[PDB]
Amino acid sequence: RGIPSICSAHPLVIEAAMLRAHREKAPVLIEATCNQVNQDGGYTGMTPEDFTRFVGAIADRIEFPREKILLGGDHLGPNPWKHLPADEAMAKAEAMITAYAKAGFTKLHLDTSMGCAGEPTALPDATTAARAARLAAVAEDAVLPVYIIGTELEVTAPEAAIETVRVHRAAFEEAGAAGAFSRVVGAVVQPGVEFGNENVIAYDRARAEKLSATLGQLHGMVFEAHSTDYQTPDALRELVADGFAILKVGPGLTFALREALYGLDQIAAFLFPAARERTLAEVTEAVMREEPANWAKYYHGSAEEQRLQRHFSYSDRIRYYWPHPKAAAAVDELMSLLDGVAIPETLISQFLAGSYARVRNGEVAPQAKPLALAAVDAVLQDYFAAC
Repeated sequence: RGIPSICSAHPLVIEAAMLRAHREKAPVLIEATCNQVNQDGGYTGMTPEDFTRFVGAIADRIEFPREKILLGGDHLGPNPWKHLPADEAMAKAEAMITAYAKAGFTKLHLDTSMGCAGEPTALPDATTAARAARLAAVAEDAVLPVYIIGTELEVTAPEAAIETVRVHRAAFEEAGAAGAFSRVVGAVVQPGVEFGNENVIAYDRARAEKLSATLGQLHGMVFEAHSTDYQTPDALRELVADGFAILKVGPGLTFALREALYGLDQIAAFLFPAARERTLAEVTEAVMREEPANWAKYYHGSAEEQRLQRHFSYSDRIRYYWPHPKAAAAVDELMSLLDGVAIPETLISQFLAGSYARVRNGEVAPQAKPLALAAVDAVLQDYFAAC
């Protein structure tokens, strides 16, 4: 066994993640990031409490037990306030860690490695660790939790993996956090998986053996791996076997959701060309073009290269726009225009080819929301298969 980590904010991805877990029949790990959700609202307007009830609302809609929902916190620390001076940056890391803890979150990733201006971008290991430890000890005071430590063509040097845990260990005792340190169940390490706009680098089992073996010196500890997105089911299975046992996927999950919605967009534009002022893709493009902040740093080059990538790239920045009012309303126009409508298999074969076999076998209903979950679930299947 290992556990799949779902860091998506998207209601349908969560619903879909839950539905698969129910099959499986085991629990579902859902994660949020420092930036995404904190006392101040993050960029979503969601405090850790907001998130906790948001996810609960979904569970109910589909009779899924809260008992089985596991809530993570990803990259917790000074990051969302790193433009500020360190003592203040860490102050907010502190208020935030409590809000999580007091909100049920039971996986806590403590990433304190970034400089707070102005300090060198990557902090020296003792400082990194002494700050990780402070947050550990504020966590405990406010309260069950487990902890993950560490940060992310690169692969992690096996030496540094152990050193990180040496130095955190020391700093946790100096702290008198030692009791939390025993509940540190993993570290973030770069096992050698990247993905670009239009290409994936697969997990090389050879290149990460020296890293994988370090896991013998680390007792009661596995590796968390980030950016397993788009990896082949095979790669996914090897990662788990070799002890990268916590697999974070996010972008891959909303990437697939997008394809389904865009398929559904084209089915709707064909069946019902009249019923729509504008296309879901037309609106998505317009909104992205109007409010570039969330894609601007990611897609570069000619205007035509930027267009392709606004919709198609594996970085999947489009995922930050699913909440923009003009875009959430286009989705609902499209979802509701296909409500009750039994899509013909033949359109499904053209436009949502990945649900075709499943539609033939009776597994998936040929209706738009089931076809959207069906897309998500295809990614999700591979993660649980590796677990």
